[PDB]
Amino acid sequence: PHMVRKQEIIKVNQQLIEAISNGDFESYTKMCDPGMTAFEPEALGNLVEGLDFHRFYFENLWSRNSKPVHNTMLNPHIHLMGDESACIAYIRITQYLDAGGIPRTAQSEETRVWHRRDGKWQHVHMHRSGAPS
Amino acid sequence: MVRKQEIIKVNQQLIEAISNGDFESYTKMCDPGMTAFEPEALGNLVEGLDFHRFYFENLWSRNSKPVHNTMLNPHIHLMGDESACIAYIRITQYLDAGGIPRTAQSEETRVWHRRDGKWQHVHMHRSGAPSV
Amino acid sequence: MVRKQEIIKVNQQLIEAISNGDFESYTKMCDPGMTAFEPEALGNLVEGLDFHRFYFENLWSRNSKPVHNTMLNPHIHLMGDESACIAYIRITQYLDAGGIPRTAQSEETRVWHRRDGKWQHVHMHRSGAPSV
Amino acid sequence: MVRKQEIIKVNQQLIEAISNGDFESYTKMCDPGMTAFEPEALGNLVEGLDFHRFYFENLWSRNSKPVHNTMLNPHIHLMGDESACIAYIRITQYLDAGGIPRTAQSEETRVWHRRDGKWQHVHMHRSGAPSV
Amino acid sequence: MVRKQEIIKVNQQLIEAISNGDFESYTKMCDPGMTAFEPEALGNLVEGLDFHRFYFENLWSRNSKPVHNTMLNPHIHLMGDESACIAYIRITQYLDAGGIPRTAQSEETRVWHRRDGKWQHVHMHRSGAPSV
Amino acid sequence: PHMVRKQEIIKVNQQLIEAISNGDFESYTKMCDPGMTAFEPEALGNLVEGLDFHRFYFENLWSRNSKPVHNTMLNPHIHLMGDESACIAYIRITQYLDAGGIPRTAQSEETRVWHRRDGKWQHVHMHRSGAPS
Amino acid sequence: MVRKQEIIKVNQQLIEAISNGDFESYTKMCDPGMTAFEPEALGNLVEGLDFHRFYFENLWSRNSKPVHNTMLNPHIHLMGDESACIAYIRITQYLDAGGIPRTAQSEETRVWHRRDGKWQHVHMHRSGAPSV
Amino acid sequence: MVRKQEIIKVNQQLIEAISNGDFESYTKMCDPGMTAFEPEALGNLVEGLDFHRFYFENLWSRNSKPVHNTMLNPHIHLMGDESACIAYIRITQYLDAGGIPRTAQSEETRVWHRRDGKWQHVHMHRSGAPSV
Amino acid sequence: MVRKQEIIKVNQQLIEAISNGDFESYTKMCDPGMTAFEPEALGNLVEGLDFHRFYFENLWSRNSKPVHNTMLNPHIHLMGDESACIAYIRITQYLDAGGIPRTAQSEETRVWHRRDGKWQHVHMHRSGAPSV
Amino acid sequence: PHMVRKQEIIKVNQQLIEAISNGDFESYTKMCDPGMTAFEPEALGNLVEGLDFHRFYFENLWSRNSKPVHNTMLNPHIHLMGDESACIAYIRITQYLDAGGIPRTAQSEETRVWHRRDGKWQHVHMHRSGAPS
Amino acid sequence: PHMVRKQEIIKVNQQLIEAISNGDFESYTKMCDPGMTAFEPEALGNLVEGLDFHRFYFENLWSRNSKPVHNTMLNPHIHLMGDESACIAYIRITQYLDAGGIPRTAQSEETRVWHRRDGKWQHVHMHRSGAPS
Amino acid sequence: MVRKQEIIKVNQQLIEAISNGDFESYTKMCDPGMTAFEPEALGNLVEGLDFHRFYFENLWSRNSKPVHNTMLNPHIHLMGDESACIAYIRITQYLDAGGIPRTAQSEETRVWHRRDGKWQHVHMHRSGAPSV
Amino acid sequence: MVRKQEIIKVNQQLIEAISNGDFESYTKMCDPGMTAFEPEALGNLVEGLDFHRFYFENLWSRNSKPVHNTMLNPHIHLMGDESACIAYIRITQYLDAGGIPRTAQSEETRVWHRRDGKWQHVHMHRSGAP
Amino acid sequence: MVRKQEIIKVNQQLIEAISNGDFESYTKMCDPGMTAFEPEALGNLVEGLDFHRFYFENLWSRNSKPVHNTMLNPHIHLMGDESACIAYIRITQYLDAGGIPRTAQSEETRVWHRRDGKWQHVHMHRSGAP
Ligand SMILES: O=C(O)Cc1cn2nc(-c3ccc(Cl)cc3)ccc2n1
Ligand SMILES: O=C(O)Cc1cn2nc(-c3ccc(Cl)cc3)ccc2n1
Ligand SMILES: O=C(O)Cc1cn2nc(-c3ccc(Cl)cc3)ccc2n1
Ligand SMILES: O=C(O)Cc1cn2nc(-c3ccc(Cl)cc3)ccc2n1
Repeated sequence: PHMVRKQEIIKVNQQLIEAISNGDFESYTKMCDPGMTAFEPEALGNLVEGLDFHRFYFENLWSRNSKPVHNTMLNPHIHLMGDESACIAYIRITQYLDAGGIPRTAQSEETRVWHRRDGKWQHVHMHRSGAPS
Repeated sequence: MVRKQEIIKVNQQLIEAISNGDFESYTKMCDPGMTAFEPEALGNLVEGLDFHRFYFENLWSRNSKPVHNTMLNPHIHLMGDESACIAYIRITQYLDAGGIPRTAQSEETRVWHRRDGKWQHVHMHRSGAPSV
Repeated sequence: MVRKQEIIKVNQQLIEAISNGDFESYTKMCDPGMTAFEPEALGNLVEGLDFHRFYFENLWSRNSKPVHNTMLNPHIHLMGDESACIAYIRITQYLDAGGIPRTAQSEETRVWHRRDGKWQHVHMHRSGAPSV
Repeated sequence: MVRKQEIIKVNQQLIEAISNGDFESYTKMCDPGMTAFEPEALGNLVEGLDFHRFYFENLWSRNSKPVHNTMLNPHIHLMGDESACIAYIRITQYLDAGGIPRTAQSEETRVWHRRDGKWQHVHMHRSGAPSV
Repeated sequence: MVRKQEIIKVNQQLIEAISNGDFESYTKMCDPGMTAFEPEALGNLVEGLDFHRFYFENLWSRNSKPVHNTMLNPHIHLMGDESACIAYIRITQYLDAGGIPRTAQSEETRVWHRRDGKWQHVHMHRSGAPSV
Repeated sequence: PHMVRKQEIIKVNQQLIEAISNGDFESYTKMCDPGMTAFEPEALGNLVEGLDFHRFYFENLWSRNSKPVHNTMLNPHIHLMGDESACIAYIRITQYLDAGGIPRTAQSEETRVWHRRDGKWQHVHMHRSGAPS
Repeated sequence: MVRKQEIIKVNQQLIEAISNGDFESYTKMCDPGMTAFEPEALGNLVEGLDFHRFYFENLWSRNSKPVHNTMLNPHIHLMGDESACIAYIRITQYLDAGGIPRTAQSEETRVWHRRDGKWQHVHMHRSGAPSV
Repeated sequence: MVRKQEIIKVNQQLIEAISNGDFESYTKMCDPGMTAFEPEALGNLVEGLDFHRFYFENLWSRNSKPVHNTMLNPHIHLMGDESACIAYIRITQYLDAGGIPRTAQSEETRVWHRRDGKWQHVHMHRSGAPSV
Repeated sequence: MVRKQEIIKVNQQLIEAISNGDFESYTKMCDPGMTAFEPEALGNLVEGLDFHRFYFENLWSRNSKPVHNTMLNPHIHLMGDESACIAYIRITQYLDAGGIPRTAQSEETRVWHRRDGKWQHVHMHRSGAPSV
Repeated sequence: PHMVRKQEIIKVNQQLIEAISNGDFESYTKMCDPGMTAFEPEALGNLVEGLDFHRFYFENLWSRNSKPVHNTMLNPHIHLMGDESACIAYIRITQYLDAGGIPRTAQSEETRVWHRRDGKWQHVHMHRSGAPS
Repeated sequence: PHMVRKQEIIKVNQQLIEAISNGDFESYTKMCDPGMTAFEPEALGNLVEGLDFHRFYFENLWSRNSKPVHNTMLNPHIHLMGDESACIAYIRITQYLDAGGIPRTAQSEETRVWHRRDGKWQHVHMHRSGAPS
Repeated sequence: MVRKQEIIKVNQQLIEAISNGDFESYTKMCDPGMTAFEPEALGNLVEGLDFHRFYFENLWSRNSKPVHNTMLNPHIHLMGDESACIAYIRITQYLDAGGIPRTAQSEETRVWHRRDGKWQHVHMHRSGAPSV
Repeated sequence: MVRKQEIIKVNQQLIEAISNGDFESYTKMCDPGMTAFEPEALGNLVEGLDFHRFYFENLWSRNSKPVHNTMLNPHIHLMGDESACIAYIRITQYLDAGGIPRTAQSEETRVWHRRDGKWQHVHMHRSGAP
Repeated sequence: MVRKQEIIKVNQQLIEAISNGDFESYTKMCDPGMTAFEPEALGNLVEGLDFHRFYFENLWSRNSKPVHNTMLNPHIHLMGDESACIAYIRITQYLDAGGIPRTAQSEETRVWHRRDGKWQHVHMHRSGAP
């Protein structure tokens, strides 16, 4: 019952990335535990509370973005720890266009930890290295 | 949480095993299929036990130099009673080629899974300083 | 300890006044003879609220710019009942000329003294990035 | 303000203990739970005696080097009768490997607590040039 | 080999499909699970049909600029009657933002598999110029 | 019968990499078709005949190397085209020590095409991008 | 050596055809299977008329620019009565976007074949400054 | 065509003489008045074997160094029966001062003329990397 | 001593005269034969009142931008009843062309002589920031 | 006697420079007020106590140096303030030999303030800008 | 009459520079032998035919320019070779205004060889080094 | 004309005299009042024989290293019976400190006058490579 | 001596003429065959007033921006009663393109010769920046 | 004039003394109160022979390496019969640390005064490189 339960983790994580790409902070907040933590390049090597720090990027950038972007989770690896917690790690490739309209690509590595709280998977901790995008 | 104190101590034993170069103690604490993101892996996800064998066999074993690792303000997410996630800034004091004390910072995420009363290391993510 | 929860509260009230440009609340919480080490002072110790008043009086009209400040892991040393000391990493999110968000880090030490049942800011030391 | 002259002297003994490398006198004068912001800690707050014990034990290639430390215009805030806060510019004169005289500047804040009958160092903040 | 002439012509139809931006003609010629190494993929192996859809939809379709692709001295390895491997230097003439003709070189390996009389593109490897 | 026949390709390709690492040009020549072709950084963007061009590196470098090196083929992908030809693609991570003895890592991407000639798999074409190592 | 003066003239008509952008006269004077080494081809040998047709058709923003080409000390090797090889330094005087006069140097080898009653250009090699 | 296989043979014999330092075989295959464009000539056309003799006479004692030269995709233009023209990419593998192998690329055009039933080298043009 | 504060105040009046651009009040406070070392004088000793007039008449008089000057830890040497020497770090807060608050440091020695009944500025030496 | 006093300041200042050039710290201390202050490039923009800070330079550089040096005071200007106070300002040109033994030149600007205490002139404050001695 | 001849070369050379400064190519051609040669910075180290190569500069730069220019011949040295030949060498200082209208100075070194053909002096070869006109 | 070859040869004898360092033969061929423009003269016109003596006596005389000089496409202007002007590109092949063959280009104008019965060098102008 | 202050006087009149751009007053004080070493001449000795008139006619005369010149500690060598040589550091305060005051230093040697009853400037040497 | 060639003669003797490092001959030809502008003085006017004696005593006297100095097109201003001013480009050929010949250019103004029956060097101005 793992191959399908892994597909459950892949689904909820891909929906989270879709919310980030579109700038939908409301769905982002629902899917994230209020006390989620984050390591990311924008945090300058510090561990921050995930939902307060990221609201600045949603409210001033990602809600305003209208440019075409394509995100690819390359060969995701999923660790199941029982039935109420999961860890997913993957290379995130982002395709976009610059100001000049010429195509560019950025890579980052993302770890995201999920916890089933009241039958809903909640994002509890993330670690991103690589490109800030 | 008294449970949080438990995760901190087992993570320090993993780090102390790394500092001493004890690859046997390291392997016991790790799930055989553990995965790793780290600067030495150049942005790839590696199998932690195959990739790290090069560093035990060629770097940390002789311990010809004093090394000190510090966990700064570790944050622990408990997912039930069988799973934990610990994140912290890792400060490493070491001696360079000249024998001068230096400091390096990295950020580490480590995920643990309790199987039959024993915590097993399942995934790690380190960013920051390339060398370790 | 709420005795320590008292120091963080008065310290965060000071930080909020800085972001909004509230010089009146700043002056109430600061002893008139407070001293400061900070990057803007070019390695010198500056006394009283005179050095800081310049930034309040000349950067308050740009409050159109959205900024968000984050305190991180405050550590408090208590020396008796009329004295304390708080240290923390200060994270500031802001927008540059191009409208793109950036982040800045600084380290802040702030010393407090109980005068008339009223905490007064007596000395500060900031290193890192200048206040954006 | 004779108690300020007491702080000036006890602080100079701490600096000379650092200059000479006398770690056991360093430990005498420092509270075991002191915290530190310093350039070597890369913008993090460290636990004082664990982090600093590494520099004392490994900086043996410098004892045969003359250094002179100066505290410039120290400013002392007295908080009651059992706590004191001293801030000063630290100028260090030394010789390099090439034998040529050099000067380095740093800014230091140090907080002291009168414990029992002796003053104890509880927190430090140094910005500027690294002590190593 | 008259067989070698067959591989060259089908590879040019794939390239001509890319030059025109015809994503439907491209997909017909490609195995659904084709893999790709290319500069835009930043050193990763991607699924060619998901990753390339961004380039068809945003770059090569409008054909507002004349483009010319050349296969220079293609070398074909025939592995029986069902498999072929073709390698060649790919020269692309294009117009820059200023409308000036420019030239870019890349090296391409493309592997083909004949299923039911139809050649299907199974794997490609491009190195050299990042943009295409 | 593919999961095991893929393991056949993985074996012969890993033996080829072992021959390159040790500098054994004789086993390298046996496993390579005499007319193999190569795209590699050292060839400066040209397609070269594989066995003549690489003998310079075996005879002057890789036969003389005694330093510890570790090669990892990360998540290899194998395309089977019938029963007499295969294509394998993988990220190649190389761990080594420099002159100073401090650890380093290099990444390259490798495509290698194999052809079963007289029941023996023969290396017919390679394409490497990334680091020259 | 009057046939050398014939080569000098037919070669100058080829250059002026390039200078004026007259591609159809270019095609008249060139053998359909000519090969070329030139800076724009990035060190590759290209098939002559397919590669060059792109520069004629897209360099329309320059016809309203005066240029003067000079062949310096041309050396002509006659190989029988139906083939000739001419080598020369090519100096090009032109005006930039800013209107300031410039000079560019290249070295050109061009091989000619008397086909029927007219000389045909079969191979060229240019090193130095790119024609565009 | 063996008529073309004749040109490549005499051309590769010339290239072998250069690597070994065989000036005698070089002189036999070259017309005494041959001309050359090459990087070592700094953009000038140099006549006869005088310019090249300097490299043979002064770089023959270092033949201890191992070098391997590779020709790539020669293209031959025939103009009648007494004239030909061959172009190819020349790849040179060598060792630098540190003993590490390097590779260099150049592009070479060589023109041949049949004098007395004997192919004579009449003109060459090399661009790219200077002969190592 | 009150003589020190008298020197401190007359020196502050001079600096305020400079900040506002009041050359008439500046001249009143300066001996007609005052001398000056300063960055603007390029290492030469100038007559202070002739050299500084150019700065009052073309820069400082028209300045309507807010400026704040700080005199850090002034040290005063009293020589008798009619002579004083004051030395201090001079911190100047200002707004740049972009309206951003900036800080500049200079070190100033100023020598004063009470002739008759009024303190007169006789010599200055400034190192550090080029002011203007 | 205003010209007598200036010739006296000129002489006492020349004696101070002589003691510095030879490295005679004992004569240096005699001529300096115990509380003299100094602005100098070596002090990194801070005002130091002249006799404590300079002891390091006498004890480790100037006293042991026997290399040829020539110092040139250029256009000294003297302000007399009453009868017990003087200040002298001048450009100091220093000729010296570097490690290679080649002559070099350095310029500094020096202000020195003197105070007649008892029957002796005492150096009370100095300001040097330019090249670090 | 060796001094007469040098005054004659000095004058005929001054007429050549006048024609160049004004952009009068018709007077330029009259004074120059049809086969004159030139070494100049604009020729990129090659020997050109002076009258064909320079026509581009008269027709597109010098003839239309009316900016203030002042040319200064410095210490001209004249070698007389017989009665029909002369060579003059001199430093040429050129004062001009740039795009911003600020005066600038350029130096070049000029050798010019003259040949008395018929009753007229003809300019047969020039060599200029230094600043590209 | 044979007068051209006469000038060509006397000029080649001068250059060979320079290469070998024979100042006595150099002086024989030069008019005592010869003038020179050259890179070594830093844009000044010098007396050729006094200025060049320093190079013969300290560099060129002691040279035992192989050098080859090439006179490319010399152009000779004949002025009557006793005057000539020769212009040419001068290519110098030499070995550097490392023993590596190198090439330098300069452009030379040399003016010759047949006084009595011997050609005399009266003026030279060299641009390009600083020789030495 | 009275002669030395006379030299300082005529030299400041020359400098004032340069600052104001008065070429007519410049020509009166300078010998027609005066020579000059100066940065603008690129290391050459230039003879006469033509080289300097280019700067008067295209910059210095039309300049309305305020300039202040300072002659620092002039040294005067008197060679009899008909010739003198004055050397001094010249500090020039000016406004740049942005209108901000700037300072430049040069070193000037100027040689004067009393022909008839008028001092005439015969040679100058300036080092520093154009 | 005979006077101008006399000035060229004594000036070359001064230059030869500098090249050879003969400070004694240098002192004889120079007025004890001579002044100098030169790159080594960092833009200052230096008075007397002490500044130059540092270079004689530590370099120029002990120099055995061959040096050749060239005075290019000297211009001489005669100011009566007791004073002269000579200006010229000075080209110096020398050997560097590696022993390779090199060339440096400077511009020199030198003022001479005939006191009694001896020409004395009273002021010099050199621009270029130290
Ligand atoms: O942290 C401190 O206690 C010193 C301090 C306060 N500030 N406040 C500002 C600031 C205040 C108000 C506005 Cl609107 C904009 C900027 C800048 C620097 C600074 N240093
Ligand atoms: O805290 C300070 O006041 C700064 C500081 C810098 N340093 N630098 C040294 C030092 C550095 C390199 C060598 Cl080779 C020898 C000595 C010693 C003390 C010190 N303190
Ligand atoms: O083959 C040659 O002789 C070199 C060469 C360089 N160029 N450069 C130009 C050119 C470049 C930029 C602009 Cl904006 C205008 C004109 C034209 C011809 C040419 N030939
Ligand atoms: O390719 C050509 O026809 C011209 C040419 C020949 N050479 N030969 C050498 C060379 C010959 C012999 C030895 Cl041992 C070492 C080096 C170098 C440059 C070059 N250009």
